[PDB]
Amino acid sequence: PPYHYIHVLDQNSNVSRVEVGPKTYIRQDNERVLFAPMRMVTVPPRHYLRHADLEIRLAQDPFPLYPGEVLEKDDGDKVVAGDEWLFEGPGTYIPRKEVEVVEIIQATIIRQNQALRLRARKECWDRDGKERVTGEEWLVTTVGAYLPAVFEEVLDLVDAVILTEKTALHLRARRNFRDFRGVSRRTGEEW
Amino acid sequence: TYIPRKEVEVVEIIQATIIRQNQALRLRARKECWDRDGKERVTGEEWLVT
Amino acid sequence: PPYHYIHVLDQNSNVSRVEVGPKTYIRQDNERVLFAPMRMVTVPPRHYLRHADLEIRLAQDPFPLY
Repeated sequence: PPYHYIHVLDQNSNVSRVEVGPKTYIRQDNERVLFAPMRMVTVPPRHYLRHADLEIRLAQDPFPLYPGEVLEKDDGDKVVAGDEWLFEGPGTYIPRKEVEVVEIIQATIIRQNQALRLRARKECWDRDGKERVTGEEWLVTTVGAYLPAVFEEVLDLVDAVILTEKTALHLRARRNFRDFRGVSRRTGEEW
Repeated sequence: TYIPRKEVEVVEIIQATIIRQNQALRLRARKECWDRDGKERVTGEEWLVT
Repeated sequence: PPYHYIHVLDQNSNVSRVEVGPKTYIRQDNERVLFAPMRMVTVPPRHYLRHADLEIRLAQDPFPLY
């Protein structure tokens, strides 16, 4: 069982300690008790100088709050502080002192006659493995739910213009490129 | 009879849907899965069972 | 039969225990009794540190809450 604990301060030496309480305590006349018998910290399975820094305790056996400790809340490679990265699909996240859960990212559903418009929030590389400078925009065509990389700002879904033998689509080039059939387009060209 | 456990949640009760011969039932993949015929279905894809 | 139980605390050693009650209990003067005699748990057939975790018990012979 967990029982309780008490804090005992030596009025002579000023040293403070914790006494766990399945036992019955009898204090010396120089000792003072700072706290009445109170319960241990008891983290249930999968719940959601040691305190100069920060510590997160997971499913431990019942433990007392030692003097100088506080209940502040009810890697394979060298991650540099300020770096950002994306966590895996729905599951349980194990927290750390160095890592911040900045936001929760909802994947966007893309159907067959759609594409998703993305923008590089800072210089990055796309999922195809190509460079994207700041403010550059591009389209992703893979069907299903698309999960954007940390630096890919999602804008909107672009649906395909369905052609018929009674219609054609009139386009202008915003910049130079090679088009959907590989034809080289100059800026302000129309077809 | 379902016999309970500490690890497992009974989230919901699922009613089966009746399909007659000149009908089919329309389904959507709520996340990526495989159908009962054994074929992949990406998120938001829809199909018919007969 | 199930009878009942009582909870007995030693005021000296601070240990608490359970006494199941077809017996008459006569307490030693260091002991206190926390509860009047109350029924076992009695799960009927096919109804539908042991509690730091969680446990669900099926169709047991009558048992006290330790």
